[PDB]
Amino acid sequence: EKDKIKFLLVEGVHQKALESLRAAGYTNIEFHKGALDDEQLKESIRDAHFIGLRSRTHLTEDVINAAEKLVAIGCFCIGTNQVDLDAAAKRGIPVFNAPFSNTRSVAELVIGELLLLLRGVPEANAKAHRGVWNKLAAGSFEARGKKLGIIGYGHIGTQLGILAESLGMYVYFYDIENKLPLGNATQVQHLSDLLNMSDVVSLHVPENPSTKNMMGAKEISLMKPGSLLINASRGTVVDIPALCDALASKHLAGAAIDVFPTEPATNSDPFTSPLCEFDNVLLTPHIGGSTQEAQENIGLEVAGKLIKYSDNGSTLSAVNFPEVSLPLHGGRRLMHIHENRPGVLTALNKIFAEQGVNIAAQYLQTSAQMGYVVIDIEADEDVAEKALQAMKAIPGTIRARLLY
Amino acid sequence: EKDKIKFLLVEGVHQKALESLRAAGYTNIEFHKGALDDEQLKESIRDAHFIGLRSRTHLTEDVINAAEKLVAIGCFCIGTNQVDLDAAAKRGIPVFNAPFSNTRSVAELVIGELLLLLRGVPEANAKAHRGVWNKLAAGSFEARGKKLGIIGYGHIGTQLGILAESLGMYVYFYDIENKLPLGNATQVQHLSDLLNMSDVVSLHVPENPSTKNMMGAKEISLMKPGSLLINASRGTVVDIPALCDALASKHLAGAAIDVFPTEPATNSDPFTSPLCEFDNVLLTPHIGGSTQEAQENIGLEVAGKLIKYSDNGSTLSAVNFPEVSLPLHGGRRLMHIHENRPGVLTALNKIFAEQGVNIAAQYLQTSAQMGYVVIDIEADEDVAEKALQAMKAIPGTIRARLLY
Amino acid sequence: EKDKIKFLLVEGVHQKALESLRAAGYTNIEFHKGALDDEQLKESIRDAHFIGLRSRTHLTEDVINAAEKLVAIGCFCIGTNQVDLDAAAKRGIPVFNAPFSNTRSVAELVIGELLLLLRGVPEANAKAHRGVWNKLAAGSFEARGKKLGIIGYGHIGTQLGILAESLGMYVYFYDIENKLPLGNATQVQHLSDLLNMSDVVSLHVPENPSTKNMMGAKEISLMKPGSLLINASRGTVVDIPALCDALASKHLAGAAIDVFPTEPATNSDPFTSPLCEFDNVLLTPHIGGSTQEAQENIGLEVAGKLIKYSDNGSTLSAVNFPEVSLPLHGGRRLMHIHENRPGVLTALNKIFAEQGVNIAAQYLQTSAQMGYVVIDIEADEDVAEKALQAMKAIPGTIRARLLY
Amino acid sequence: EKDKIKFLLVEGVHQKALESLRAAGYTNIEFHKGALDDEQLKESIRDAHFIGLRSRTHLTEDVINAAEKLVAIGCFCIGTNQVDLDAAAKRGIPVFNAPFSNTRSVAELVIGELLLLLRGVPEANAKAHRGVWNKLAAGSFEARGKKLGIIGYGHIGTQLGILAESLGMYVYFYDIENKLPLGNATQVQHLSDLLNMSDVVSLHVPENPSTKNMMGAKEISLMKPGSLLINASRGTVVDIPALCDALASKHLAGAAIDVFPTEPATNSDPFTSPLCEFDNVLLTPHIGGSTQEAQENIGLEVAGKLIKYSDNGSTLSAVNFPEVSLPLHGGRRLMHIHENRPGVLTALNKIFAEQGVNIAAQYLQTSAQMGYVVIDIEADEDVAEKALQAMKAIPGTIRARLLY
Ligand SMILES: NC(=O)c1ccc[n+]([C@@H]2O[C@H](COP(=O)([O-])OP(=O)(O)OC[C@H]3O[C@@H](n4cnc5c(N)ncnc54)[C@H](O)[C@@H]3O)[C@@H](O)[C@H]2O)c1
Ligand SMILES: NC(=O)c1ccc[n+]([C@@H]2O[C@H](COP(=O)([O-])OP(=O)(O)OC[C@H]3O[C@@H](n4cnc5c(N)ncnc54)[C@H](O)[C@@H]3O)[C@@H](O)[C@H]2O)c1
Ligand SMILES: NC(=O)c1ccc[n+]([C@@H]2O[C@H](COP(=O)([O-])OP(=O)(O)OC[C@H]3O[C@@H](n4cnc5c(N)ncnc54)[C@H](O)[C@@H]3O)[C@@H](O)[C@H]2O)c1
Ligand SMILES: NC(=O)c1ccc[n+]([C@@H]2O[C@H](COP(=O)([O-])OP(=O)(O)OC[C@H]3O[C@@H](n4cnc5c(N)ncnc54)[C@H](O)[C@@H]3O)[C@@H](O)[C@H]2O)c1
Repeated sequence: EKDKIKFLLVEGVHQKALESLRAAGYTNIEFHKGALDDEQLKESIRDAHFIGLRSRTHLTEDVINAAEKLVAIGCFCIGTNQVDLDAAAKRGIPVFNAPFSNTRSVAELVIGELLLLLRGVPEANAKAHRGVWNKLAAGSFEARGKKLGIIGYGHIGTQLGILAESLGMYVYFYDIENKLPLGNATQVQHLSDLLNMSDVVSLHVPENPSTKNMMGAKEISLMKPGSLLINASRGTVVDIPALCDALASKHLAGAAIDVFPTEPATNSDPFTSPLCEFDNVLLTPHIGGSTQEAQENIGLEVAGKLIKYSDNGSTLSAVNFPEVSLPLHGGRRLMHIHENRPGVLTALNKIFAEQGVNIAAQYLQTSAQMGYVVIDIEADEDVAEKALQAMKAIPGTIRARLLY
Repeated sequence: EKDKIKFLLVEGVHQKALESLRAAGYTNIEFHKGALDDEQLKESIRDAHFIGLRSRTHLTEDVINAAEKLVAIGCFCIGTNQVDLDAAAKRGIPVFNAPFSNTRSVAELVIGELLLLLRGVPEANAKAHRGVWNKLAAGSFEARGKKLGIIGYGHIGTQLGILAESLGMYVYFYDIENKLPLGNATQVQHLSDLLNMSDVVSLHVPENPSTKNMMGAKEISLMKPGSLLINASRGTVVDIPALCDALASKHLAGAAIDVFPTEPATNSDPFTSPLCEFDNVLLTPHIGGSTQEAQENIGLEVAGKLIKYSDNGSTLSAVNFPEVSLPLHGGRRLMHIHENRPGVLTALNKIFAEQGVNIAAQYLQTSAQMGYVVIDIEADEDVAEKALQAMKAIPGTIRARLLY
Repeated sequence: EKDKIKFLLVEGVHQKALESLRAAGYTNIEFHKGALDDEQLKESIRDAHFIGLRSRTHLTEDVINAAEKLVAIGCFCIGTNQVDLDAAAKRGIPVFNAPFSNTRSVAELVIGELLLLLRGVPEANAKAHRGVWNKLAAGSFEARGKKLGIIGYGHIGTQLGILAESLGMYVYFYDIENKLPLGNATQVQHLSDLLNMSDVVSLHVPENPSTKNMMGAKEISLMKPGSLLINASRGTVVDIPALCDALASKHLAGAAIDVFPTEPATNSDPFTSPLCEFDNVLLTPHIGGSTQEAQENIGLEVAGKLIKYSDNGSTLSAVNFPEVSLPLHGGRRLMHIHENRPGVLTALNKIFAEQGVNIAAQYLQTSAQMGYVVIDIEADEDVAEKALQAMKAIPGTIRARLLY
Repeated sequence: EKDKIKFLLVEGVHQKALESLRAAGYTNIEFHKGALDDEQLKESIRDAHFIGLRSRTHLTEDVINAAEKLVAIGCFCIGTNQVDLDAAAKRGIPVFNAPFSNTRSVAELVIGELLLLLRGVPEANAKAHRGVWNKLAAGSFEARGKKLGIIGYGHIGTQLGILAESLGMYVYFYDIENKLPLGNATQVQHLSDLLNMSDVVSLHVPENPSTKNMMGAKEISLMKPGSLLINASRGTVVDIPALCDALASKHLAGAAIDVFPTEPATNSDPFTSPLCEFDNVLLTPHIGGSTQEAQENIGLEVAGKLIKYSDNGSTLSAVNFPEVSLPLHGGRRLMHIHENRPGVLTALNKIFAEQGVNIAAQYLQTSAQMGYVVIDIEADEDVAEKALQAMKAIPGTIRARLLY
């Protein structure tokens, strides 16, 4: 609602987001197919109420300190570190993102790559292009009947497991946590067991200390001879050098790598990797999530999070903020962001008590140094307007707002 | 089961065939991982009873006539034009093959190929291997929800369709013979409709003057712009120079070709084609049938056809012989190939009648000008052997054999 | 987890509930395989904190008022009318139940019942047990290809339909609320269409003045002659005298009834009905929900709802209480039931403010005239206990409790 | 074809058979909804060419000796001993039947019965009718998750296994021969293993010496406590007395028996069995195959066998005759039934040889004392007529005919 509230979408955000916003009434949108030049980024953001960015723009302290009307930040991507999170929190600005927004894509990528990798297609094709005809049946196999090994049975591991069974494979998995096997997937106790019996292994694990170079010389040496390895999760999980030695020594028949340890910051930067020596290797520029339909639902999701926040104070899934949401029912909803310390809430509640106003529902969640609270009151437009002015005066206040 | 019934196997027939011959008590096996030149082929095939060959060996009337102990020919492939059928039938030598022995392989290939072509993976991998990062995710799409146009709803079309459906795609087919759609397939009335409607077009039609250059420059046009073309049928179906123009003009996003008009005689031959210049085009050396599983099955199929003929004159799936098979029950089995003229059978039966030998079963099937008959008689080895001799001396007798 | 927090369980609640209470450190359990009469119920429920009851125990205001230590009520069934909801809410006592805990059971029952009814098995078994052989196979039919008319496409309808589809039947449904058909289900516009079209008619609609005597003598008529009727919903939906006329007139081939208008108070009571005379009618004692698996799950569900409230005041699925739940993180949790009048919350918060006690989280949800709030405070047992005392002395305080 | 050829359908043969016949041109049909009185049976059969019966009429020697124009006998049922098989063979009359003609029915019966048996429905219903209300959950279970045990994995065992998996069960099986498990059925090595782990056991074994009282005291005592046994195969496989003791001692929760050791010869005869004392037992009058759709395809099948025989000499599946069939192609087909002895065939072939006629194809199969042979000749209507007259004169001839 309100044609007065400005939204600044940047970096070629999907059209579906612009439609969502507009359906909500938010029609003051400033679009930009690319990242803005620092000088105009500030010129655009200062008067902006909401900023929708991707991953190229870096919203740092003095940039955030440049936007005086900023209410919320929407990250149209999973990555969320191109922004001063706590500098935003400190100003009462929640950051939203789209985490599990592109799983079908990553799974479609892996199924496809394993089919052809198992067929020697990347090499035969590399050669065909170079003028050599290399027709061999020698070590080509059908996917049907093979055992897939998933490490990290989360959002993607599941999908891949489902699709794979359609192609006639036997999926097994390994997770640090016990999971509920979908379809006929079979959880394996020790990694070694997995590694020992899997024809093609795929990693769908998160980035953190325990997964750092998870797959190294030892683990790879455990994989049955002639197996394939597909890494489309995080570029820090596989020991590349160790991976080159197995490839070089024919321990592995081939592999697919979509994420590397250090990736070029732009398409204008040169890619470089030992993996370039191998024809039996599919090197991809960190895509897999990069599909038109993914961008499509990423847009819908995060424009949605921004809308809900705008309309009813919901901070669920917020990256740098305490999480609250309240089942809307009844007129008059206000919100308060403040310093987490004694007596703030009491003074907040007093305003209504002393006005004989009834509080219908109230939710308060607190972080380290800040507290957020959504309040519902059985009152009229005027009384609401009143209490608001008062709310703002409570020592500790950072932000207060009347949602409806 | 015989110690001196020589088996000549060339062109590296799968180990499972070798294995099954021995199981049938057939030991004398002269194996050859590769092809054998005419001069050498002759010395080998001379005292050979059976020969298993593939797409490269050429059994010309000359060679067939040089084969003295040649009883049956076995083609471990779906193609059979490499041997002079007529020059073989005339000598009472039937030829067997593996009719539809590798459909799942071509099906798996195309599924995997389209998935990656839709995603721009062939071109990305090309540049990445040349130190080029290319994250242009604009043209990347997901298979789910797309339309697969299958031209030729045959053994492979119906298979490709089923898998395509599992990935969430929509299948439409155009066939010359109105057929029963399996799954949610929809038969299209015209090529124009399908071409103008499909996202991915795959050909699976037979080779013949009707399909020669089917996909001409006009058909390529009728295709939805930005679409993909995949051809894993026969090299004569697509007009390649037209194909190349379409690619350079961007009317098509990519393609995957496995069968070419002119193909290399062997792997040591130079492969040349204009398609080599396009990175967004998957070129493969007529594989897609070349799969261990398919080879194993072909090996198991054709060898079994050889035994069954050797042990009990069954010529069921023969492509040049009359098809006869008789239930194996009772002692003494003989067979007789001969010219299809009146009187030969009466004179054959008479041999036993005047000897007061009771005939238990008899099956005679006749070719255009040939006749094949197999008889079960209630007698013993002596009468049998003696009766064999007589049969060989009948007007128009091409062959006679004591199966047991 | 407490040694003297008495749990009163009656009417034979499944062993899995007993098992889960103990797991939650709850030992004091007074179990009863059967029901307890009012006089005896009172002596037991007096010093009891929690009570788990089923369809037979009647918690009337009188009993509720006799319950002194009663903190929460748990209905191990889908029905909840056996307890005075209002007399419970007024005392800050919420009631839980198992909303949709046995749909697969009713689904399995009807599948099995129709299969046999279609085949004349109920009548045949009747006569056979009376020394009568009855091979009249004329009216026997196969389920495959038949039409199943589902009146009430709800939780059970959608389940019954899925199974029906697996047997090869055709499903059609008539609902009051236009809904999304799962599987190949077809929504019918009118009852007349469905009734006149279906082979087997099954009811799965809720009880209310709208469904009372739905299947009147007229509807029974609109049914295809020779059809079958199956009712495993509620006893008021079908006009039984009409039903009986239809059966005797042969307009209907058979029926299966599980729920009756008037049902026996207990198993020692006489069951009477006109349907008893028909052999082609399957009569069952309101079973179809009575399945070990369903009982196990209900036992596991409701007990868990009791723990969660006991250990952390969550009242999520309560049917009489405001629904509040707060993420369990941090020390000191209290809760407070009270009248929904202005000022009570401010006075509650003040207690901590003036004490310089920092409130970490707070959720207040309000009922029509009641209010429930649960608070997390950063203090210790002393302040907590001392703070509890104060809260109990607030104007309109119904209850207060120190959860941890 | 030929309105001159008479068909006598008896015992209420399905209308679908009458349609089939008529579509073939055979329009001379004498129908009878019931078994004929011996006197008129002979009056009807004497001039009849084909007889279609079920299982009530007994075609004995003097009855067969009464039909002078009888060509073939069609048994519209699986049972085939109400006919003098070898007395028919001796006269050159083949007998056909419909063996695997009613499997879906038997499977639908078993699924249905096991669902309800597992629920205690047969008893609860038996009681409901007698006026007692016995609502218990005590030992009622859902089919979902249970293990089914099939003994005899043939035509029915397979179907049942498939349907059962749809209901969510785990099917295991035991066969005297190694079979190929459909879906996810699991073959078990020893009966004991099966018996030990199966909740409900179903027998789909054939009648013969090794299956006589197959399931006795020992086998039953091996079944896990509280299991169910369903026998819908042959009444000689289960030791009834032993079955009564397990039921009586609660070793088994219930059972379903459709076939007994001695069954009443007509519905007017009293059924008597110890199994009548148990409510937890479903007694059925040997139905399961007795469904309208079964009768429907039985009719289509056997009227089809009679037609093919009539039209082209095919005796495949013939019960009392040597089996022959010849791929029709080319005009002029004749047939010959004779004494199996030397020189008959030679003399048969001479007729054509001496007339300069070419024999296109010939199939001869022989039994103990008789031989059947189908012949194809490249000749004209007249020459055919000629040879026929001659064929009839060959000593040993029993029957000869010109098919077309
Ligand atoms: N290549 C791409 O463009 C791309 C796109 C999207 C996501 N991803 C990556 O895929 C990975 C998985 O993504 P998701 O969304 O399915 O995440 P997820 O968090 O849902 O699942 C991760 C799984 O890993 C399991 N786990 C954690 N550590 C493990 C270990 N040490 N050993 C075994 N199991 C382990 C977890 O228990 C969990 O089930 C993430 O790293 C994500 O960044 C890559
Ligand atoms: N690339 C490989 O290694 C490889 C392997 C196996 C088979 N093949 C090819 O696969 C092709 C199809 O094989 P299959 O066994 O599925 O074929 P098939 O012979 O079973 O069916 C082919 C279908 O094409 C249809 N058709 C014929 N002419 C057509 C036309 N002009 N337009 C549209 N439809 C037409 C036919 O009606 C038939 O339904 C074969 O012709 C062969 O070229 C190639
Ligand atoms: N026999 C048993 O032991 C037993 C066990 C469980 C539930 N029940 C019964 O099952 C019934 C259905 O249960 P459920 O959970 O599937 O129901 P539900 O409440 O999930 O859905 C019932 C459906 O009936 C539809 N409807 C309402 N009035 C209708 C009308 N007048 N005409 C047509 N459709 C109408 C509603 O729109 C709804 O879709 C319950 O009402 C209850 O009576 C009985
Ligand atoms: N109740 C009815 O009205 C009715 C109707 C039709 C058929 N039947 C009966 O069902 C039975 C099976 O019928 P089908 O048509 O599936 O037959 P089938 O012959 O196809 O299968 C029988 C199976 O039993 C297996 N087998 C044989 N002896 C066995 C043993 N000793 N132990 C383990 N396995 C054994 C066989 O190998 C075979 O797979 C037959 O007796 C048939 O008469 C009953």
